[PDB]
Amino acid sequence: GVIYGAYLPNLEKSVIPIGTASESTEPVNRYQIGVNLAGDAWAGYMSPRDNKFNGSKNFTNYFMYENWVNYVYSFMVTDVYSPWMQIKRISQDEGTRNDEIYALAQIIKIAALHRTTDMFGPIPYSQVGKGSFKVAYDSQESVYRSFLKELEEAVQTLDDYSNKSKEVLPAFDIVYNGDVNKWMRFANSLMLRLAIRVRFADAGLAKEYAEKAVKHPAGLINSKELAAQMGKGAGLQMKNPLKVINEEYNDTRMGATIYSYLAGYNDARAAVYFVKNNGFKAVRCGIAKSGDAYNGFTRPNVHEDDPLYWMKASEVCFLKAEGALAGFDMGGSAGDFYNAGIRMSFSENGLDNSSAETYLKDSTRKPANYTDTSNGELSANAPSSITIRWENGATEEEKLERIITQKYLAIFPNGQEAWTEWRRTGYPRQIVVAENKTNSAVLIGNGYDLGGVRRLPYPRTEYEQNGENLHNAISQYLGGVDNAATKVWWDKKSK
Amino acid sequence: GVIYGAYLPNLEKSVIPIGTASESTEPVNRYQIGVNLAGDAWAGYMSPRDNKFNGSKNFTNYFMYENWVNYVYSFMVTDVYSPWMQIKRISQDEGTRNDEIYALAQIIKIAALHRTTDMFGPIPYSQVGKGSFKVAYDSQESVYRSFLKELEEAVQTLDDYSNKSKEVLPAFDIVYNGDVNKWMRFANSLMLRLAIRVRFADAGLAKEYAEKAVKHPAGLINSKELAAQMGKGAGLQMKNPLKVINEEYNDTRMGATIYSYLAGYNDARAAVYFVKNNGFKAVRCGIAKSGDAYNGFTRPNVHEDDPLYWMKASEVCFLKAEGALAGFDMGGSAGDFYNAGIRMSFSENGLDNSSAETYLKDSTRKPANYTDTSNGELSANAPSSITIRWENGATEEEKLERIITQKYLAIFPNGQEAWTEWRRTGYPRQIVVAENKTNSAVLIGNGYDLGGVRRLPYPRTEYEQNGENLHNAISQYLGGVDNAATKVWWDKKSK
Repeated sequence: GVIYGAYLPNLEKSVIPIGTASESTEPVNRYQIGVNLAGDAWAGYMSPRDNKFNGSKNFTNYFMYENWVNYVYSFMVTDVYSPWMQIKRISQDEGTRNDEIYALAQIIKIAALHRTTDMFGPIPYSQVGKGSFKVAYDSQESVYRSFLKELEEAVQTLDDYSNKSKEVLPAFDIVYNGDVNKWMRFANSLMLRLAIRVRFADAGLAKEYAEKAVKHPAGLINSKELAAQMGKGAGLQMKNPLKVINEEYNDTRMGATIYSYLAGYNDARAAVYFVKNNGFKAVRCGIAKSGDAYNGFTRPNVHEDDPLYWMKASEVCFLKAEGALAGFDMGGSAGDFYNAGIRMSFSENGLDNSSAETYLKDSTRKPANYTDTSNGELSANAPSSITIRWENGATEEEKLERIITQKYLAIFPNGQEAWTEWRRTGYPRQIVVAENKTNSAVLIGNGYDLGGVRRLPYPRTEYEQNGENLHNAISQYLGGVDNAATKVWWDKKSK
Repeated sequence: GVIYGAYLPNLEKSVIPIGTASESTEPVNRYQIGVNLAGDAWAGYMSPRDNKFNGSKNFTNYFMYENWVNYVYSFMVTDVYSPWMQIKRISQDEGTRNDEIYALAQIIKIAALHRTTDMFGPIPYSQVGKGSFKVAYDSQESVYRSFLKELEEAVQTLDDYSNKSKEVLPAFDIVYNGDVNKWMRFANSLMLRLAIRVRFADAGLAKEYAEKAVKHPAGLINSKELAAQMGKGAGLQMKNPLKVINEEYNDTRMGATIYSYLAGYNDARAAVYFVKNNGFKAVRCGIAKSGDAYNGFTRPNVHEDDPLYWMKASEVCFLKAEGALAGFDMGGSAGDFYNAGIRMSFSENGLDNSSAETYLKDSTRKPANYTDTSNGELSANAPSSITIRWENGATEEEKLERIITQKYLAIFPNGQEAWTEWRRTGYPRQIVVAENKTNSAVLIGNGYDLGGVRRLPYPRTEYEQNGENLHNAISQYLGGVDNAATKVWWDKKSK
């Protein structure tokens, strides 16, 4: 189906902004603003070399700059829906239906849009594409319930189709070259992520779908060869946007928060994730303009053709570890999946198993204090004292802290997901910002269950062209307060 | 002989509108308005792809559009009586009579006109032919009593004639190529249908003629090869009107009501009646204009030369089942005929007996709930929970429900008969309309014994040229109220 060759790659490139060589740097800018200066900053992975953007008032110090919010909404909504609608029209609304192609597009749409609703809360969803320019907003709750149901339906369609053929649009699928089995595994894995996410809002919904995902006969992403990633596929070569931000823009450095954990635990992944050289030097997030102060500080270790991962195998293990802790039927104890998650992450990073075993038995090392050699006034104490080695007799919160802190280290550099899990659980504990220049009521907080960016505010463009519908969503679902301090539906632990 | 070649085929083509390739699309339009958008809709077999007809105010949402009623009355009355009167004039009212030809013409006339009176109630009948277009109406009761007596006399005439010759106008009869024996079987089978129809209005009349039909030595339609159909005959090839409505007009889709039963029962006839693809997607009747929403939804599975059936063999089994349930001497139990009807329908649809046996022994499957994936507001619960397998200890209503629901699936796509039987018994229980734009006091009702279209109102043409006679019929037989909420004589159970 050559007709789908234009839309499918574009839809996949919209999940996490990325493109080919001819297409690059433009989407790199979307990645820089929507991920590198957003979730990466707020989750403590990375900090700008120099906080100079917009007169030093930007996402990194909690100033929700209007131009950036308009931009992010645009590429997280319009760029996802446009190619999806065209695939839906051709595969479902013209001639003979092609359900397998629609099931594929649905899986990719949810891979993109779960990040969008996690970012903003309520979003246009069920009413999109029904002939109206002004579109009504769905509650985040209904969107998540729909995601879970759509993924299950998508997997069933592909499972029925697997009897007929093992491939769907192979010449145009960058992720798995059309492999139907790998798509079912990703869809099941994504369902598990989204089920765990809703635990605190609705434990019953979480149990239902977490158990469906782990019990489905098609399986889950359980090896690095099955990971959902954008690198080489369909004859194309994606270009890592973080490499461009690092080398060409010289705009990013190692974050103080992730340093505390990596350095404290003497973590062998530190040298894989960042260029160690003589030693690590990290930058604290939410600080004043510093000129050339952090030029010699640690940069991420990333190359031009390094794949960008929607989901790694190690993440599935930590999701099952938490599902086990939650009382769901995951087919194992929380401790066993936790240890397996650590082993998988080391394997994923090219580290040997002996190193992994020694690491997961470590019960003495704790997160390190942060020292800023350029500015001692920015030095901070370790945000946590949690150790690595699993303890069966630990409190439920301590068990959760370990699982999420280790998942956090495994899923690096996916700052969007790291930020979401920090919002949902409070982990890993962050080193709070040094300065707050917010225009959206954001609190410095305690780096755990209070404060930080809880969501992006809605874009001005929605106030200008869809104001009635936006007002209804804000009133119904955000308690009348459209700012970054307001919590989304699944965020039910924080204060 | 040649004299009858002009009138007999025209009379047979007027029973249910259909014609050869040269005279098609005009009769397709009669079939579309008189069956596809009337009985098929109200019985739940099919719904329009897009409800756009007459600014979305038409039969499907209970608006009895004047132009359509005039049209329907014209082809259900004038088109039947014209060729019949000429056959009568030549075969009875001129010198040497020909009783066998008139007998054949009578059977075909009743095949047509029982649908007309079921549609309108009282109609011109006994006073037709003598004086003008100003003809007095007969009560439906008198018309039915006459039908039953006329069929018996017709069969008696053909029986006497069978001793002299086995054929009548073989070169011009499209249905049975002049086979006198096959015509006698159809006459007896039609008598049975009309006998059971009058059960609730007059149980004595029903018993008399139901027993006459099943005891007559000529027999009934007891095999697929004896079915009364319009396809290949007398050297002509009829063209299925549903195929044209489906492919050329793109105007019809699977109904939500029939979906519930076919999908819920995992019915192997579903893929024979409709084009399955990945699965089924049905459309609810009585809804707003939807543009391209249902373009990809399920279409009927039908080809250019597929026969159109006046009566299938399996229906005879379901009529006997009910007759036995009513206490008549049918020569078997209700359960035995019920099961035979299911096996017969499976054979009629080219399915093996192993499928049929597993199906009729199914005591757990229930009709499915209806989900509209394009518009969640149109989703509905299953209208019934009746299961397939016969139960001797069930209530009399449950036994009737089973018989009628299975007859309904067996006689697809005969919407006229399906609608007539729903009005008479309330079965199968329907998914009610979503919107009611009625101009004729029709109630949404409960999909069972309350509401729905109870008849077509009389046409304006009759108010304009036969007003005095029409008024008398309305006053005497319809309680002074000519609308679609008023009931016809045989409709005695409903409220």
